[PDB]
Amino acid sequence: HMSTSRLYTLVLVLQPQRVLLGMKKRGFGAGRWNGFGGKVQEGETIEDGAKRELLEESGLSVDTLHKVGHISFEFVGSPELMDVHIFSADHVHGTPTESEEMRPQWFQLDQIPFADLWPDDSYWFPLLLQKKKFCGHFKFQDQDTILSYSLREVD
Amino acid sequence: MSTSRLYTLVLVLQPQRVLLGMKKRGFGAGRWNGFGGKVQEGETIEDGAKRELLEESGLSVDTLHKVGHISFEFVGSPELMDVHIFSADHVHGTPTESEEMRPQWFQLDQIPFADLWPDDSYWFPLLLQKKKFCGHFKFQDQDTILSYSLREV
Ligand SMILES: Nc1nc(NC2CC2)cc(-c2cccc(Cl)c2Cl)n1
Ligand SMILES: Nc1nc(NC2CC2)cc(-c2cccc(Cl)c2Cl)n1
Repeated sequence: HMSTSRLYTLVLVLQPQRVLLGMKKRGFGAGRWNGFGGKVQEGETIEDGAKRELLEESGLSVDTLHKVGHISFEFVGSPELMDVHIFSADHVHGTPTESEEMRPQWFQLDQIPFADLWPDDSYWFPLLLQKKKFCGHFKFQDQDTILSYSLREVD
Repeated sequence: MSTSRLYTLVLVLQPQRVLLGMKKRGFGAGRWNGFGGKVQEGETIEDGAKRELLEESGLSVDTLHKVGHISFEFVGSPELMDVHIFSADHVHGTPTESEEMRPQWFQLDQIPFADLWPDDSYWFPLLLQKKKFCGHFKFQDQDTILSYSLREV
């Protein structure tokens, strides 16, 4: 009997010359920059989950999200398949605001600090920045080392 | 670091039947499947899919519809198999047995799932309902799935 896939959301506010990231202040991935998101709850849609996490973590509200990717992840030593649903936003309401969990900061699109993002980001950001959609899977040894991956555009 | 190896799979899916091939040798011998194989350097995925369909079944098509993307791994290897799945409806020629595949039509309510790869039981319903999908399956061995993700795109 099977180990369950667990669902997560990730939102990247991607405007014409900049992307909003947040420095994670505690918990899983603390000390790296990332988009906003977290676990999708039982009883909520993925997109409602994404909007909720963007609001709680950054203080931003959105009318529209655009779904851009689906990437699953696994780590050696864990039975859990992490199933991450990735969205973009452009127009937003509110001002980026520091939360308990995240400190938002804008980055120019040619000045993304990839050394301080999850390692996978370096592989799929190019598709994200080109407004493409994609599916993939990454197998990690640990927080720093990818063992293998699959990634391709969907169209 | 491994990158995944690319494969194609083509299901000739008509209103009340689907064409499968019994694999005669190699990896998956003795199971029914669609037609396909390794995508080669220097050909597109879709051209690879047409190529394998022709080589294995003698059928040629004009149009393939992209249906799904599924990655696969087996416990105890970093190798990832990356399968791009396509449908076809109209085909030219006569399904003929090759060295690799024995083609047969199945009515859609009579697909022999026990003799397909185990994952097919999970994604065939999406295929049948014309839904596009992405997924990943981790296999303990050729009969046993440990873990999977599968979602409409
Ligand atoms: N960019 C990126 N890459 C990731 N790579 C996976 C090896 C961890 C995971 C995540 C992510 C997304 C949503 C929620 C959570 Cl907790 C995380 Cl960690 N983000
Ligand atoms: N239906 C299905 N399911 C699969 N499940 C993976 C555990 C093996 C693999 C395949 C497949 C597709 C193209 C080429 C080859 Cl060699 C194979 Cl084996 N097909």
